[PDB]
Amino acid sequence: DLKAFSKHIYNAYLKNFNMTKKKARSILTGKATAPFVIHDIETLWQAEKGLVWEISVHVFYRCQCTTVETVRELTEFAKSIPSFSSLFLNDQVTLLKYGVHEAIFAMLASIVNKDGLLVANGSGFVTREFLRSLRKPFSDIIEPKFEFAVKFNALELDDSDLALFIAAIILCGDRPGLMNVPRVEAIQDTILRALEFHLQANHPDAQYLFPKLLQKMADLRQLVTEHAQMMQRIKKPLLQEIYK
Ligand SMILES: O=C(O)COc1ccc(Sc2cc(C#CCN3CCOCC3)nc(C#Cc3ccc(C(F)(F)F)cc3)c2)c2c1CCC2
Repeated sequence: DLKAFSKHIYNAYLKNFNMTKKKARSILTGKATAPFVIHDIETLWQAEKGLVWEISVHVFYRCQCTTVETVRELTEFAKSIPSFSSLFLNDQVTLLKYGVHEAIFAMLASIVNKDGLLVANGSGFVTREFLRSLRKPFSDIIEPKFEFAVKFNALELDDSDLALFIAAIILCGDRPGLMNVPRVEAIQDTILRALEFHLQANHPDAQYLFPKLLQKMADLRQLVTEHAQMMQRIKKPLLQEIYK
């Protein structure tokens, strides 16, 4: 039942995202190739030009590129939950369009540690203090994501926890302009029932983790709100996914 539902969604995750958290930690701690460090202008330039052969404006462009693949991954992850696919086009568009941002940040925690973040599907590691050395308000906008992720990562979540968690962020009954509110509220309810089951089996002694995770969702929301607001003060394939 609920053990098997957790597992079904764990599969669509593994099948739809290339950088699992396991893969991430594997590289950061170096199992068996070591990421190219970017700590300054020289190394950033090498990572763009070649290792052998404005600056605020380039780090930020690179943050936006990542997103293109991430959204594609989410849309598929999403569409691979059968309940999601049984929803009407208008509902599916609304759910991805409001969810993706929270999810994109929830997942970012996977590739982030105290010292920096993995880049170029795993082959580069840009350092936190290089990122802090950028002019405002560009560094104003990257820091609150590092702060969220370090907090987030302290919760010891693993891919199978994350899979449900992302399912919960997308399938969310509060999104503005949903047509079938009660249907979305029912599915989440299930995704939530099972998240809770999962956590209390897979984190037997972390006893306030679920209500902690719920706070993280509220927290993520606020983090997007502010991200939208900060971006304002700065620049001043298939049918459905071409829409989100
Ligand atoms: O355009 C905007 O919205 C503003 O810029 C952003 C746009 C998007 C983001 S999120 C993000 C996500 C991800 C990711 C990922 C991978 N995952 C998806 C699959 O599962 C595992 C995790 N990476 C980044 C980034 C970055 C980055 C930062 C710096 C550089 C540099 F090294 F300078 F070139 C290169 C890349 C940002 C962020 C920012 C600033 C803060 C974080």
